Amino acid sequence: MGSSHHHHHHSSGLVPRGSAMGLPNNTASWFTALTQHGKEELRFPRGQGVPINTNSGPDDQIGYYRRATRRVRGGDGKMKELSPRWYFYYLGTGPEASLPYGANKEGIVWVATEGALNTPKDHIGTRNPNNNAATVLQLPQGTTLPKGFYAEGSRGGS
Repeated sequence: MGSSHHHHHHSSGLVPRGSAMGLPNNTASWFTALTQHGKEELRFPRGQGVPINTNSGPDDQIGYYRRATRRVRGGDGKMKELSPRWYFYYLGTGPEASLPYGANKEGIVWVATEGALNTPKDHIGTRNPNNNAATVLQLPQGTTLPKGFYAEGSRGGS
């Protein structure tokens, strides 16, 4: 004490203890999710498949969407059940780029750009409450939605 103060090192608990993280360190969701209400699953039409994106893949605009199902306790003990939606998961090389690139699944919809070249560029998908909101995808002119699907959302008004 007095002069030269060291970090928070009481020197009582040797054990590291990461406050039981088990959650996204600093990544919430730097993007939106296509809410599917129809009777089908996500699967953007031909042409591109994946939104315009921002910088989650220079020459490797590939990836997939993970069907996210959130629940909300409406009223006093009610269940509204948040509108089902799939969150975008950019993919290329710089970032994870570990997956098999097209690992077909049940609640997962894979999609690759018109010929992924594979390039370095990782620095997204981390909407840490302090950095910035989510760029939220924006399908090009076409790339419409399947049977009865609702675009990412894009809340009109930040």
